[PDB]
Amino acid sequence: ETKGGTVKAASGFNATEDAQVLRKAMKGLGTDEDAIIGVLACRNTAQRQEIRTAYKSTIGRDLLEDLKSELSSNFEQVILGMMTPTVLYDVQELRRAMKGAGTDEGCLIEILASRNPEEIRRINQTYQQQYGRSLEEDICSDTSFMFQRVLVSLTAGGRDEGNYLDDALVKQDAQDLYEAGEKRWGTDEVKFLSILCSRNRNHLLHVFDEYKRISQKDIEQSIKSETSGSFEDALLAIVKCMRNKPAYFAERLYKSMKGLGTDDSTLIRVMVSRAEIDMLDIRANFKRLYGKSLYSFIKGDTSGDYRKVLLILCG
Amino acid sequence: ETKGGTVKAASGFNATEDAQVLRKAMKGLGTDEDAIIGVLACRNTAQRQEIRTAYKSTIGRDLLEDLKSELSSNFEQVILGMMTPTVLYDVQELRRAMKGAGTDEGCLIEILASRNPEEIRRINQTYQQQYGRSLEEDICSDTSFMFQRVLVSLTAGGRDEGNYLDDALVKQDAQDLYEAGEKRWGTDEVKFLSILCSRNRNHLLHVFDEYKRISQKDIEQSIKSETSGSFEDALLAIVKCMRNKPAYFAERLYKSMKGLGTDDSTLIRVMVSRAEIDMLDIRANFKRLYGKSLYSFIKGDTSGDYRKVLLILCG
Ligand code: NA
Ligand code: NA
Ligand code: NA
Ligand code: NA
Repeated sequence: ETKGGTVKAASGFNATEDAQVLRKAMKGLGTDEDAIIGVLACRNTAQRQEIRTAYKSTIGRDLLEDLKSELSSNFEQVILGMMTPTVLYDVQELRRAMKGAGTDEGCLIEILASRNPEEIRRINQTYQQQYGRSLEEDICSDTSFMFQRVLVSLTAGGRDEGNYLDDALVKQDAQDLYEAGEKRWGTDEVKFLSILCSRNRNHLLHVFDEYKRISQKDIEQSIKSETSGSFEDALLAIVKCMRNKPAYFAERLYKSMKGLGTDDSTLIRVMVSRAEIDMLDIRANFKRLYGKSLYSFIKGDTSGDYRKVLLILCG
Repeated sequence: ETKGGTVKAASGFNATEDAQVLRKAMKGLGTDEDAIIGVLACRNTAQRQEIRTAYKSTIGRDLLEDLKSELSSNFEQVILGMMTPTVLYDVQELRRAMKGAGTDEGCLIEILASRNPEEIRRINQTYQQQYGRSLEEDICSDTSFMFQRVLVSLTAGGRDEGNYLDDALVKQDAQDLYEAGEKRWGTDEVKFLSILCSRNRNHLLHVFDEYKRISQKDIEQSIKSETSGSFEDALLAIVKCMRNKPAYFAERLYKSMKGLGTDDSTLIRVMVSRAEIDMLDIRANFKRLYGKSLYSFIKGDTSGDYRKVLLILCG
């Protein structure tokens, strides 16, 4: 296959025996990590929830608690992320990004620029239920000025939906972005915020093309020269997710691994969250952009059982 | 007229009185820029040298020094470029392109792809005499890998000259370019370098046509997809100068002015260096390519005495 996810529903699914295999893998000194991977990375997220249920009822134990106790470090993080329902995983990642003194702005941007409208609503509902604060409120206490405004707009949605295309308004929006940045002293960043957070995807694709026609620059090139900081990063992520969301994630993956070190938090979250959606597309775009396979990047930059499970999520 | 240069030798040429007019234009507070333009833009480069001689002997002053002291910014640059002998102007532009930490690769390409063999030899001789380094040596210290190799080949000449046309070798060169790029994994860039820097103009025109016949793509289209960076830009400039040098300069002019900003360095160098050679052809090709006049581009993108003198060089 060449598009869609890498992890699919397993055939012959037997949740009671999967639970047995996982218990045997952990019981006693030592762990059979290959069995844990060979079951869980070959079940989709829905099926992993059925295994959690069957493990409680037939093992009389808590599968997430046992996995947490038995596994450590990056391997634990991937397996626990894989075990978590989609909405709650995003909720937990947003909370972790804001918990305590720091802020993981890159995570906030990645999730809030890339999730679809219904996903965003579910995240808001579950975050508030779980923590007793709204996501918007936590974003406002962790961010300021224009960056706060873009993230709050992304949480509120309200972007025009659907695809109707008014050629005259496309032209005026492109002219207005040109006049708000490149053509003027300073940048009217509210105009950037307004157009990029309010227009529907189809309109914006047409605005980007027109912007290039009238300025000789890609809109990303003008966002980079005209804005800075986390606000710039947020605008770029919105543009990239509009143009080609799999290539946005391919870039996140490349930047998490290229050069010194690995940003494991980002590598893990992207691999877990996109495995069932568009990982095949992400792979194809990664190879197009970087002329190396995603598989070979993971293989070359990680090790151990962590590596083995990421390579299966990659396919 | 419709071909050749825009600036011609003036009739009634009186170098002593031209020198007087230029001195009066500058003497004292203020400058009569219209008189400076009205003399110098209406004399050819040879005649401007006779005015320099007459200014020393009858004014007892140095005309280039006075013009430098009195004029500023882009207007100064055009007037001083106009005052400089052809070979030395190219020499000074190549030196400026490499002086200090940066490199103006676009200037290196523009001059070295477009000048004729005897011009290139004169540039090499004068550059070494003036600076005590060879042009080749400075190009090698400022450029690397295949880009260095193409620029050094252009400086050495040695391209086959004349026009004899062997149909069988035309065919084999087109096949070899196809097999060295589009038909294969990777690109054999030495083969591109070899054919584009070694064959004579007439042969190459026949190779380009054949390349299109066998690949369905223009050679520029394959150079763009198969090569990158300054090496790509160099190959394209060589192809364009072989096909139609006035259209090459028309394109340089368009790109210097279209969209945000103006690349004054390129605009000035092209207007000064081509005024007496092929500016009428450049104008005709600019209009064909871009469906606007060159005059109207200059008028719309520059101002002041700078604009007035460029509009006269344009005709
Ligand atoms: Na925080
Ligand atoms: Na600006
Ligand atoms: Na240099
Ligand atoms: Na190739």
